[PDB]
Amino acid sequence: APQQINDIVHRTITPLIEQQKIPGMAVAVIYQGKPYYFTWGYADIAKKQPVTQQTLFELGGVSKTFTGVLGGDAIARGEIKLSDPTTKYWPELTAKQWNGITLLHLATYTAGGLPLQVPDEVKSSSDLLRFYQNWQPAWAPGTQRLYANSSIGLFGALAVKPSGLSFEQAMQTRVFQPLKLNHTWINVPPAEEKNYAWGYREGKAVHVSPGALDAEAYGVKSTIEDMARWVQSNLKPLDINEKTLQQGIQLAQSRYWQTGDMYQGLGWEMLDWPVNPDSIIDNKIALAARPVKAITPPTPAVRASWVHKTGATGGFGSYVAFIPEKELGIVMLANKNYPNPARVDAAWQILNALQ
Ligand SMILES: OC[C@H]1O[C@@](CO)(O[C@H]2O[C@H](CO)[C@@H](O)[C@H](O)[C@H]2O)[C@@H](O)[C@@H]1O
Repeated sequence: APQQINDIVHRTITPLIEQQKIPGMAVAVIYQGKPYYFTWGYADIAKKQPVTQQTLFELGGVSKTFTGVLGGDAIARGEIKLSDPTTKYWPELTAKQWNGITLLHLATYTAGGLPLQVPDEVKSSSDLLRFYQNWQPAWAPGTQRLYANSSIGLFGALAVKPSGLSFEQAMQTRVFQPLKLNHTWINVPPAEEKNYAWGYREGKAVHVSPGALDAEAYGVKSTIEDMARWVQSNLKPLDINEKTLQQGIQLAQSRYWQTGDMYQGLGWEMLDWPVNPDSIIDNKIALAARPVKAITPPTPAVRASWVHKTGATGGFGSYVAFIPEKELGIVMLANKNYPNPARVDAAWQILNALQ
């Protein structure tokens, strides 16, 4: 890598790994549209397996960017509309509180207080219907944002219904395959287990547990190379040959709601660039309800934006950020769920230096 990139990356990440006691980490920097890779430490401490460019990390909530783009692709295909009532795709969802809740609200966490987590006890399709029928919103739709897997997770499940495909098959056929993300998975095949890093929580090796709507909300595993390809695809949607996928990426980066200096897209979140780390900045808060202002109509993807998404699972911490106008981006994958502010600070330090 150019010495400038090598130096800012190593000088930023080495201390981060030391301070946060991260077992293993992979970073990709996209500079002038070309990727540069860096790896440190261990994917499996006990078996002494190093992190490599082929190591699979759990993406956690960064998975929601794939769900948002798959949804965008379904809108582009004419299969669904964000303005459509949730009940159009799930007629059995007859409880009155669902009147007025559209797919847009599900995708952007504005349905009225859907919870962060789908309960453990909810597994089957009948259990899930019961959970949503019983849910009581705290707020009217489109008034407050509360980040939630049960919200964007339901959006993903409904968005693929008209296609006839399972969520995993739709994601594979419509997103992963066209973009050549051939080492990105919702379910890690046995052939790829040799590359699946262990996550570490309180020093114990752990992998994400199955749960309802996991694939749609937090279940993607990927390598640093495929994630760099994902950032390039989101930096330059026009180089993508598949027409509806190109549009879908664009729709996911549209600004639908504003809270403070932040704008909510489909999966992706955005701030106007330039921005300071203090404004970009947090997982220390378990539930953060914020009023939202609708952007009527949504602003098409703004190139001068800091576009990003954090992700965590019990044993992993991920972060992706890119600035379209500068053809610049970064992916940070780690097998420890360490504080979001430290991720944002490192990413900002690196991208600001490469401006
Ligand atoms: O398996 C749970 C799964 O949900 C996430 C969010 O996608 O974590 C939430 O639930 C955990 C278990 O209840 C909490 O410890 C965590 O703080 C909460 O965000 C993922 O992190 C996790 O893989």
